[PDB]
Amino acid sequence: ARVAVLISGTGSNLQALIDSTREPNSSAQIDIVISNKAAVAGLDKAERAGIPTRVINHKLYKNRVEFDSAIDLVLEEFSIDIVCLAGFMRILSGPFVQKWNGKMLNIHPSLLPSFKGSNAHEQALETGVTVTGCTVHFVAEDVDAGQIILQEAVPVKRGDTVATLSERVKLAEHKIFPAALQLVASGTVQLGENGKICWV
Ligand SMILES: Nc1nc2sc(CCCCc3ccc(C(=O)N[C@@H](CCC(=O)O)C(=O)O)o3)cc2c(=O)[nH]1
Ligand SMILES: NCC(=O)N[C@@H]1O[C@H](COP(=O)([O-])[O-])[C@@H](O)[C@H]1O
Ligand code: NA
Repeated sequence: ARVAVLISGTGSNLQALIDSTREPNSSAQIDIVISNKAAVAGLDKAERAGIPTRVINHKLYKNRVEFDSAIDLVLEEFSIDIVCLAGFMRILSGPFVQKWNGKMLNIHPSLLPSFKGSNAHEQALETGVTVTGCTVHFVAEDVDAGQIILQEAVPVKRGDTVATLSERVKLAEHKIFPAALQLVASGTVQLGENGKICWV
């Protein structure tokens, strides 16, 4: 399976995905890395890995459709099979999500369905949970509500901040994102006919 990784910043999940997909038994290959923001560190990690990069500045498009369309163009250029959202912080338009239904994965730093949205760690700390975690799911049109592929629980420790909680959660993210990509790339897991996870 040919994989595009979309990023908005540091790219630690990108790097974990790079590492896993270079294992001999990997069913995924990362053929293109796309950032909506230049100068972000994830672009350096891709270039150190020999992976082509493209920056598509969402700020230069009238609307989301033209912007997504620009992304879709690059995906087609690289004959992409699978899209990984790895710290990509833009919401994608309906038609783009539909076109890639069952082919696009996102990592979210909570145990969905808890703490959807952009500040999961803040929400988890304000709520006072002692267990949080992270989720890889298929991207559906309903944000952070697509079908769940893998999750891993992570303890919240007393005194945790966004800084320390997200550091601990990311170690789990770097485990289940590569595992989830391999499940999809190998065809072991698909978005089933009925839209629920299908294990083959
Ligand atoms: N339809 C659909 N699209 C998508 S994209 C994705 C990948 C992860 C979603 C991240 C997210 C959560 C909330 C926001 C948000 O408010 N972002 C602002 C800009 C934020 C900034 O600048 O940092 C915007 O979108 O302008 O971002 C998952 C997903 C999905 O599950 N469904
Ligand atoms: N709503 C999506 C969201 O909160 N994404 C989160 O952004 C970080 C990106 O880190 P990275 O750039 O080092 O992979 C990750 O922690 C991921 O869970
Ligand atoms: Na999708």
